[PDB]
Amino acid sequence: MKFAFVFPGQGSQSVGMLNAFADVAVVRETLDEASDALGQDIGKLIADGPADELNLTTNTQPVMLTAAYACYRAWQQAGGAQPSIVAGHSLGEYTALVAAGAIAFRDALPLVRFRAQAMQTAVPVGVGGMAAILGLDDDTVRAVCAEASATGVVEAVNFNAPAQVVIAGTKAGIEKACEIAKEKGAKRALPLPVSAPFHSSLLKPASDKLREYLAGVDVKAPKISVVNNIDVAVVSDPAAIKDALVRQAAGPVRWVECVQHIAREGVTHVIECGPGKVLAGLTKRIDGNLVGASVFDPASLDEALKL
Repeated sequence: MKFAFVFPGQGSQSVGMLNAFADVAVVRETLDEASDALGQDIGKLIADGPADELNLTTNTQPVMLTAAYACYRAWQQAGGAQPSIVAGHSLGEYTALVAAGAIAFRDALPLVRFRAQAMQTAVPVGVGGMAAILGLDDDTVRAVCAEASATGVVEAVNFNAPAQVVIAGTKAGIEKACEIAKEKGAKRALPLPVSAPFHSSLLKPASDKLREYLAGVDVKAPKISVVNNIDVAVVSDPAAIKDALVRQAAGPVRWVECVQHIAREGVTHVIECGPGKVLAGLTKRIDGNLVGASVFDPASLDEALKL
């Protein structure tokens, strides 16, 4: 049977999340490689935090790439087969590209640090943010945003599961969209503790910086199919992969569609590779015939080896 690996992004991290892998030689070597690339002790940052350091986005993005990739390398060290198709959620798309051999891990490290810096400084402080809307289908959330937009730009920017949508834009747009969403019967419509309007058109300046940065990155044709967040496309051309990463930052993460794409390829097993269990839960919601597992410690890895 064919399987997919999906890789998590920001928001899946926690202090101590790799403790259970502390004595797996490849996890140690991956944390060493990350520290060498970034100039700080990534192992201890993850193990000890504090959470306020671990949650700075300039740390969170390389931390989540490292932790999830560590988990991929442990899967291999254990003799796990290559998945037939991969994807990842926002930052996680980078990890997927690394697993697929498109971007060397050593290159991916300063790339995602830079991406974090770019995305955090694209718009002036306090201009915008993000919110989570629960209970409304995608087209209703789009209608909510189109209506709210008279008060400021606001867009539906993460399609995560049925009835689970994140929006992003101006502070005013986000507030009005929550209010409208509630009126239309949303189970929940609440601002997220995020300081920048990620995956909105307001983030175009981040895309522009990413384009300049990726110009100098050696991207290779993947050895595993990667389905991208922005277009739900599987592309092999290095230039196209780069462009999908550029547009990704200021465009919608079509996560539901990526999972459905994977399913239409005849994959029935979808394994979340990395900590936090976020993607595991979304797979269940997107398509209950899919069979989930997760690799985040040695025990879960062995159960995933079975599936």
